[PDB]
Amino acid sequence: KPTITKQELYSLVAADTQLNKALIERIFTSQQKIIQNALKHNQEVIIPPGIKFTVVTVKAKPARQGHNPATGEPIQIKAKPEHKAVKIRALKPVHDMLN
Amino acid sequence: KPTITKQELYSLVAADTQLNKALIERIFTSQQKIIQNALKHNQEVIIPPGIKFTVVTVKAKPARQGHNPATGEPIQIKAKPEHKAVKIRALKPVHDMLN
Amino acid sequence: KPTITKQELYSLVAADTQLNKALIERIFTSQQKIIQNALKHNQEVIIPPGIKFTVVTVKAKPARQGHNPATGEPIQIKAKPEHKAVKIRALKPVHDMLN
Amino acid sequence: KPTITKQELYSLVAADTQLNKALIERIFTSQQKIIQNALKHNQEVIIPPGIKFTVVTVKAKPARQGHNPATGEPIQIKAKPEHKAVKIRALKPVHDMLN
Repeated sequence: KPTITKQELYSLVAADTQLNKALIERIFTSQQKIIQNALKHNQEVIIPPGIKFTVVTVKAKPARQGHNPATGEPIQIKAKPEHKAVKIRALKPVHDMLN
Repeated sequence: KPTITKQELYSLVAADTQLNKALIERIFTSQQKIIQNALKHNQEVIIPPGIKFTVVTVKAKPARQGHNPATGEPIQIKAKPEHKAVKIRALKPVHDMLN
Repeated sequence: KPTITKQELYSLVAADTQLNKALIERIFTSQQKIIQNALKHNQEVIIPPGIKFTVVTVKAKPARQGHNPATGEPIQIKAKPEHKAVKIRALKPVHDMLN
Repeated sequence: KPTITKQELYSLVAADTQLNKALIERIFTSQQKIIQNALKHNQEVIIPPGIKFTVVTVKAKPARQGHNPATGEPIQIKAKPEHKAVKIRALKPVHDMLN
């Protein structure tokens, strides 16, 4: 099929490695806790197959007022305060996967 | 009754003051030019029945995408350049006309 | 297909409601922030179609030592400290969906 | 040389002390029974070359699933009942035999 789902990936890894799928799932899944905990402390993380997680600051977006052009009625956008966001970047092994 | 236009206001003031409409208009035009000249010289002006004219500097604001809140229609709110604006404010004699 | 993915669900809702898929995605996705923020403060959350999120305490599991029965070599399990966990429960509308 | 068995120890002590092996065994058996009786009366005992015998109460521990860490094989670690146990501890004269 065009898309390998996470569950399909766990079965493929299980077959390739001759390991129980539950163990494979546990392993790839244990990464989430490490990554989320690290990013909450502004600690970056590199995971296989070569992806870097960082935290970036998103600048605040002020509130705006406008109008529906067809009806004339006012519309509003609330201010969006500055906040942290997760960024991921492919490292060289992923960038070069097609070679 | 329909909205009182500027032309109807001239006629109603002429009738109340026993002056010709043409004279009333000349007097309001004089007032208009005197307000405009004050604002252009960064000077504030208060007119009866209680309205304050000021000039303010408006900071730039970026474009943001809004929506018709009833329908989900996307509505662009264009960016707003930094600029000088005429601002009017109702003073208490105007605010209280309905009491 | 046997499984409707999240993305497939967004397209189905978009067609049914005659709304842009990006808007549908934004709506169903905005729930995550509300739920995660609430649960981190031990605030429970009920979301459509009728699912209740709560926080439960998992009791600590002590460290254990054992042995591989075939080789005799020691194996160890680290202690797992008591922690909070997310619980979800179906409410009556979901429980009754097949009726 | 091979591990010194209890039987070889008797022979080596007999030779070192110029006593018959049968007498040496009777003496070690007396010591065994005296240690056992002390422990059964909740009494601690120290023997040369420096080993302390105590009785402890061991709290119950639940079953937990382990793994062969090299292969991923699941290995059950059975629950452990609350019980009384004989515990031996090497005192410094034993710990230091290699210095």
